[PDB]
Amino acid sequence: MDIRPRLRIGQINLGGAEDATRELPSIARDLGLDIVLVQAQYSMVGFLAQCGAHPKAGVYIRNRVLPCAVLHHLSSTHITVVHIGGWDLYMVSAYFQYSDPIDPYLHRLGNILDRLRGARVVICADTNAHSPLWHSLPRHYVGRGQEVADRRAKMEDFIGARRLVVHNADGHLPTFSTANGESYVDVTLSTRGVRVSEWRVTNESSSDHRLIVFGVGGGGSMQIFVKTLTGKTITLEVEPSDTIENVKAKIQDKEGIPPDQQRLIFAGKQLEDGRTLSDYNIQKESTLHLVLR
Repeated sequence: MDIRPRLRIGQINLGGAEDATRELPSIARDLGLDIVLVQAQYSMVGFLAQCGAHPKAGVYIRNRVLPCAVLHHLSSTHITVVHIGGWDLYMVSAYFQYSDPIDPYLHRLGNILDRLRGARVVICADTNAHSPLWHSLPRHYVGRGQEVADRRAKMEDFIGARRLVVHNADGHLPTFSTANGESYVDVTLSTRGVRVSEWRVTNESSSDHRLIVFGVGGGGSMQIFVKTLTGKTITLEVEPSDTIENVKAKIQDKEGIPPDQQRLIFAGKQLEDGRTLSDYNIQKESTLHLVLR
């Protein structure tokens, strides 16, 4: 059913362009993206979750059978909120339009985070704000006028107040490249405890913004590798307290191998179904052997 342990996510401001919006299916297919959080889409396409008459944020779900609930009570033209079922993960696409004050967007986003208190939330925002937190250069955030300073301050204050984590990594391409120059205004945030992996800025999109890509898990504290003797590795998000049986059902879901014909082995000992992973001393990045029987 699937070869990957984690969801792969894209984030992109499309610049209102039909061509950029319409190349997204082919980019998601190419890169194995499950979900793209979009801003400034060409809204007259058929494949975005989006709200309102002239939406400026939305969500593209590449594989439509992925359970995805659009939370209508928390969503609007500029902020789309989805639940990626059926545990505690929510994703937010947000467009803070350059021409508007930022404050009403932050008030909206705070309300959302109040309803989703305790939940795993990822926020993909085109902030049109400049901060060293997301690797903006000094010439972008200092000496650019009071409105730039004020937007920066508000965004940084909000991040601190909500104890959000910025995932943008140092050393990557600017997120926004025009004829005036290159800037860093696209931000990937989460609530505390969300594991965001492999964050990078890419050149796949025809937009002036660059496509951000990253991975997110389903809440698993640890990953383990399950290895067959033909060299295939099934990577698995898992909890120390998950039992051997509720790992075999995991392998069945990924690989359609029936549990009663699965034999797992660690530290040269066959693993009994009834026990937990901790019982066997299986920690992060441990490797199990799967044998068919």
